[PDB]
Amino acid sequence: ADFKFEPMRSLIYVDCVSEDYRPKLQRWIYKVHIPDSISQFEPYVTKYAFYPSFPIPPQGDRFGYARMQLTEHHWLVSDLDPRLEIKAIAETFPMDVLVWQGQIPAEGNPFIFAFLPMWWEKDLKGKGRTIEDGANYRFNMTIGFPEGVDKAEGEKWLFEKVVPILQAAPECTRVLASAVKKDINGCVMDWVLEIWFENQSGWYKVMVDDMKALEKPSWAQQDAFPFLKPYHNVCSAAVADYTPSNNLANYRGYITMR
Amino acid sequence: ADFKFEPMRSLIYVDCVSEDYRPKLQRWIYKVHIPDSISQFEPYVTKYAFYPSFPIPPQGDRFGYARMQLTEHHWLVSDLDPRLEIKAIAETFPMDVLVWQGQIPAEGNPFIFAFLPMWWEKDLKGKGRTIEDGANYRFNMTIGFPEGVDKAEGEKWLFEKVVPILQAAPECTRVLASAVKKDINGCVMDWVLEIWFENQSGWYKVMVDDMKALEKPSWAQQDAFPFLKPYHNVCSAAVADYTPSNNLANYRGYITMR
Amino acid sequence: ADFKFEPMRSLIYVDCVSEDYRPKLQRWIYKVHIPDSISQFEPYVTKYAFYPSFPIPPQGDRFGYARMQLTEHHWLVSDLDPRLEIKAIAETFPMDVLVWQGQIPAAAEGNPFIFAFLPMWWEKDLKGKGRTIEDGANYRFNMTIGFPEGVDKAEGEKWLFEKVVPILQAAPECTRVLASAVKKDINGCVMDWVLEIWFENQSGWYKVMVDDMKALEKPSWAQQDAFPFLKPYHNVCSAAVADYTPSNNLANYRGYITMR
Amino acid sequence: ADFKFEPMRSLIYVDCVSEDYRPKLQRWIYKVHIPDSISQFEPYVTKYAFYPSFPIPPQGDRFGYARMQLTEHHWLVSDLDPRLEIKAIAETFPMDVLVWQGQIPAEGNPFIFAFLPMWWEKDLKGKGRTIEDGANYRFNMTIGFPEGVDKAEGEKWLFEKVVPILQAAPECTRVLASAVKKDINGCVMDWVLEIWFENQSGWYKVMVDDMKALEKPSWAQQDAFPFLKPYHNVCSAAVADYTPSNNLANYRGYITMR
Amino acid sequence: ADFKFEPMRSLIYVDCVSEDYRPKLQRWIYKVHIPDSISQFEPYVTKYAFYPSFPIPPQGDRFGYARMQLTEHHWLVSDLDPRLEIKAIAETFPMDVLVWQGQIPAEGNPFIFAFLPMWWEKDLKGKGRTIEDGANYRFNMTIGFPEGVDKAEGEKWLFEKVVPILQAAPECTRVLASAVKKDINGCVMDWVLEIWFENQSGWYKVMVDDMKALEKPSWAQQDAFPFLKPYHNVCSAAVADYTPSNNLANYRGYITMR
Amino acid sequence: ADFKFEPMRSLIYVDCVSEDYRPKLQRWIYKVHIPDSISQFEPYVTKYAFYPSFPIPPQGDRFGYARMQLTEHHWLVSDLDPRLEIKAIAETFPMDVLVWQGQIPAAAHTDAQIDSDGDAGNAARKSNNAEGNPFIFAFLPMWWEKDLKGKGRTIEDGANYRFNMTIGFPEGVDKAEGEKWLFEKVVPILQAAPECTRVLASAVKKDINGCVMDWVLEIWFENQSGWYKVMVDDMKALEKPSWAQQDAFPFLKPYHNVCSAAVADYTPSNNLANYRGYITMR
Ligand SMILES: [Cl-]
Ligand SMILES: [Cl-]
Ligand SMILES: [Cl-]
Ligand SMILES: [Cl-]
Repeated sequence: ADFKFEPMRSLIYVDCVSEDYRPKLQRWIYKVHIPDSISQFEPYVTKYAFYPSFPIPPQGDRFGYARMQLTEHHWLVSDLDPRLEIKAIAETFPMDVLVWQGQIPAEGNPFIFAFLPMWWEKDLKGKGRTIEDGANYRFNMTIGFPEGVDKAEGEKWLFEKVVPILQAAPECTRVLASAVKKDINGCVMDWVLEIWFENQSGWYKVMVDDMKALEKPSWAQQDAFPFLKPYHNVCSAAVADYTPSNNLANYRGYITMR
Repeated sequence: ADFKFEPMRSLIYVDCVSEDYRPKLQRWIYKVHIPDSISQFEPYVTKYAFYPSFPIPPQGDRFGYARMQLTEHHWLVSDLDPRLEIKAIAETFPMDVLVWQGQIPAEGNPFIFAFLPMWWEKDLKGKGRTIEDGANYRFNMTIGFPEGVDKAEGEKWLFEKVVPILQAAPECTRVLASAVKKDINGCVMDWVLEIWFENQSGWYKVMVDDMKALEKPSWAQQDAFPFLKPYHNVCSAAVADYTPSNNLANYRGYITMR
Repeated sequence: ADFKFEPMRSLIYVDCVSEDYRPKLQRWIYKVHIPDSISQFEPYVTKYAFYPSFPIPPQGDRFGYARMQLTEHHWLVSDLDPRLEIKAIAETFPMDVLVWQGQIPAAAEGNPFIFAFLPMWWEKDLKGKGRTIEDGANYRFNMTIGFPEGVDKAEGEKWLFEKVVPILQAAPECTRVLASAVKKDINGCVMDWVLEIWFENQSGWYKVMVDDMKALEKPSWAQQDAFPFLKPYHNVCSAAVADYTPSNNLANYRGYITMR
Repeated sequence: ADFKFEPMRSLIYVDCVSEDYRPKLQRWIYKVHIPDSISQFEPYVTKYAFYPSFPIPPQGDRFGYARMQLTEHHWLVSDLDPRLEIKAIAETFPMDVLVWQGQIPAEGNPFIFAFLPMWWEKDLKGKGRTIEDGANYRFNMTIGFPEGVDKAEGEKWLFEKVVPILQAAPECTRVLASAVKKDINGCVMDWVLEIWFENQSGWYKVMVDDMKALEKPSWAQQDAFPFLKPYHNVCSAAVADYTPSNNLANYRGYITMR
Repeated sequence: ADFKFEPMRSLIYVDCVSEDYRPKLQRWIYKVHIPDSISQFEPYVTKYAFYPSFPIPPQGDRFGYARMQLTEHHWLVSDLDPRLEIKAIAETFPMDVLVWQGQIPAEGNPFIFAFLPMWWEKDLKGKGRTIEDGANYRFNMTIGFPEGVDKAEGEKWLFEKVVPILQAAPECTRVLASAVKKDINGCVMDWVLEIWFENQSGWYKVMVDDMKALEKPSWAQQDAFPFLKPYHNVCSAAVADYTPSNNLANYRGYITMR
Repeated sequence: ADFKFEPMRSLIYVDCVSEDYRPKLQRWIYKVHIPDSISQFEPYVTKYAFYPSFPIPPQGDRFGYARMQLTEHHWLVSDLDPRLEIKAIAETFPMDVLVWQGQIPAAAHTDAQIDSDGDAGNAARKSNNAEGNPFIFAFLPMWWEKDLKGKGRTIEDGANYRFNMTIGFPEGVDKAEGEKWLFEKVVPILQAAPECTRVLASAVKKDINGCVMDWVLEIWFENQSGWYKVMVDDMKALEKPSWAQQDAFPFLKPYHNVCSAAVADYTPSNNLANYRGYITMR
């Protein structure tokens, strides 16, 4: 009978693989997926928000850049408790939605649904920074090390090799990380970081030019950082501090422009 | 002392035993009861809603049909924890509310308030159905087998005898069930089912005529299905898929018509 | 490009001609028609609400009782301006809705869509001036009439206010009587008057609008034998409604959230 | 016939003549008045708000200081058009409210309900100031010259004698004024002004000490500025930039503390 | 004293001239502009909404493609009425914003703020279309014929040459147009059109490829359609059917992501 | 590790030490603090609310009367879990707020952010400057523990003057003796006063943030007059205990060992439901 109390913040990385698919995807998301979602989980989800992605930056393709948005949930219980499988009303969800997001063509790309605890486990740079300090270019990135790579070795590489370069860049204002909760849904990702910049240029200097300094790992799946396969072992997005799509509080139906 | 995380969904079957009582009962509910209620449980109830009952279908008097509404709470802790008995402000509660609901006559019917897990336990027909598939006539029935009936003999009857008639009838779109949490407020009921149709006529056809086929149990409290004493061992409502009285989000005070 | 300030309150009498249709009709209303309607007029309507019907009272059918709802708009401009015909997005409107509402039969006779415009404020207050919401719950009988073809309007008017109303006035069972003339200029609505007449309950409504009204002389223009002497759903429509509705749509709509 | 478009902002100056009345007056205002008011004008009043008064400063009694609030309305039609007299449901108004606000005595104070254009007619000091410039002590004052006093002679006094001193005082950051629309409801007041300060000390220095320099006019009803009979020909309140009681958008019923 | 009822819908084409300015401009718009704006016009503006631009399509540069948003207002009175110039709280508006939007440079582009009646004046293709007919790529374009060009010539060319190509394209689902109200704020534009396609490729086929057919007029400010100077004599944006930024209804302050 | 379920109601006694600070402190509260706060805890706080103070009554000073407001949070986890010390965006929280609330004396440089080693906010709410008054931030269970007078009173029974008071017994005073005193000498006088309509009490959850206070009580009246008649005039009857930090009841050092506010039944500042941004007056 007992359902465990399990506060988590989860992230889904939502791509759009053609600009021709965008109107339709965005339609589905806002006209259909929102009300289905709320209808199901209003009683045990405290927050449901979309953070629309900034335009893909140069070489964003290599970071598995989600060209549509990030979907953020805050959970009081595990969505993967199997007792939750049962829904009186199920979502409306055509095959097409996967085509649009890139999960299948018409291999594709996996669906990345990452669970984290609600507060960051590590604060590595920018402790104490307020909203009055200014507008942020928030690059959220999640990585998963390829098959047969020691998780401790990946971590050592991450925090003793990658992060230090972010700490050295004055153009990087904030670094946060949390370990992915793998027991929840067997997400392949192991880490979620958020790295902040003043703007797109800042982002480029650090994640492309500064990282050229890095040594190509033995397990490297691409040539340059992040050395992980785009959309499979690395997804990301750049977002603003604010989103008007805080959905449990603000959604009033699919109102159309006149 | 700790308070247990006990997420639940509860349902109250709120009758109205005379049309001349309707404006008064209804007034009290929407003008007084909502504010008192929200004031008390806002911090530990995630959803408070009323689902107004469709008008009483033929023979529904035999199923304990709640002529006013279904009342639905979603809890984070148990309302029956004795520490919750203390409140700064008690509900304003005129004794006439009990007359209006048929609790006393000015013999009377018991206050039915069933606790459940937030997710249905059994999914027996229509798995996969979405809102895109059309409007449902949702028939919510709760039952409690009489004193001195084996609960398992009754469980067995319910699911090996009754449910299959529902499964067989093309007029029924959906059958969900969940056992009543009996350890919370000694509710006399043992089960809650929601059984969907397309309309009142289909409900009648399946729940009256198809049910004729059932042999009458030895414990039967009336001659035909549900075989239980209306308002006492069976209550029910038929309701829409949508209610606009989702009270934590949409209550704006008792705004009077002009 | 000059638009008339034209504040008004309109009422639509929505019926549901069979219980089997109600789920489908109610769905459409709250799932489809609200958002389309809001999308269209949000900038020049200040309120937009539905008041569900209490269940149909006895002999309620002879009053053109709307078994679904009153739909109420407050406008700042006339919706029947021809410039307002054009809209980027048009209503999603299945033919079936006309079946559900009774406007056409299904495969015995079709009832018109009644859409009546009024001033925002009641024109005549004929009983119960000063009654507050503290005075108790109201059973609100909202009723619109339109005298049939060939009857002098002034004669009808005088009959309404010198014959019918004084019975409402006499009856202690009736707490309130309000009336307004229908703005007929706007959209040629067949109705001439709208009244709201209040009781404590259905029992009260019946005693007055049925039994007290038996004393009324049958008019020569009468379309049925007893008050209101007008053809149901064609020359009289009505509903009985509560003081409050949770369906104040501009303030309170959150999308079509489904029960679990 | 036509209803004229008439966009106006009204102010009402709500006193509370004793601290033992504050709980009852406030309860009536926020529990009964709001929803009676909203119910009536929701369709033709675009905004309805209360600005609680700041604690009455020294000598504020002499300015006819509202110890409850200012009550602001924005109208699209004149509330005084006779046809607006008729209303389904009447304001619930017990006589005590008059006692609480001092309309009827323990002599009475009149009820001061002044109509204005929605935009200030005169901007006399501090045009250009934004909210970024800091928190304002907003002293809203209405005055009405007494019977017999020539309206123009008074206007000239106000603008050529009184204002100049506000303009000299660097403690005052803003002076706005508008003639009262007398022709709506025969309000006795002639002008409403808002005069801003950093804080109470500032309001004092300027509106008491600096004003001692003015000569006492022949028509004076008291010895010191404002020279007008308190609560009868002069009312005021000091209020903050922001109120949480923007009622048309924020009221969600009389929810009570636990 | 009288104020004309002047219902109208207006549009601002908000560009953003470099991806490095986006965070800052976004922030200001949503953190500062919204609350300043609402404070000011809540009582006489019934709708205030932002529709963020879709990703600039190929050759959008040539259409004065606003890279940030359309800002949409619905007014009950004319903002240009000189009595509305007086405000108590002036908007916080550093000149930096004019740099982000491109009004001022490192040539300045003008600020295009076009007034219109609330309902489209010409329905030219696809009358009858509902939301159910599918998602729309909505291309809003405003054009101003350059100095010296007879205005009727301008119109004659628009509706006799340009629109028939839109009508001929099955890729184009809707054509709407309204004349700009010049008499309000001397906006240099003469027309606004919304032209719908299914997606970017449909938009490209018609607005770029099909238009090659048009004859270059004698006043052309650029070799190909729209034959007008970008951002000066033509602005445009492509937007979705829905926006979450319906600000009078949905703003709950500047909430930051966690 | 797991985060424990910990349903709690908490209160902060927010003072304003001079009227000239009021506009500034209010603006900061309403313009800056709310959004920062909501942003932080929206996913695990079910209710964030401000109950502004009624006017300070005669002799309120002696009860540590909070001249601005009560600040009420309802939590699903403990805000003092060390892991909640990490926040993407920290609170804009200048030192001025502490000057204005009386936590620290006036000085230059106070427009600056509070410099803490950990979080500026969590450490600001632990302020305990010798020359100021401490920051009183008391955690309670969500439901009142003891119901001592007035059980069953509804809102139809009338408007309430709700005097909310927290007290903590002085350094080295025996805690069980304080309790004994409170409930066998103080309460009885409340119970005897027909002018007191309600008495409610809960023990402060000390095991959370080290709050010095031991008790929170709410005591209802009809008005200032009745509040005074009972909390001042009736209370003269108490004997002065050996640990007394002032001559008269509550015998406790104001703003240090006693804090209080009187508030209404309703607030419009129920922040999770009602806040639409700092919308300014025209
Ligand atoms: Cl029987
Ligand atoms: Cl007949
Ligand atoms: Cl060119
Ligand atoms: Cl002392």
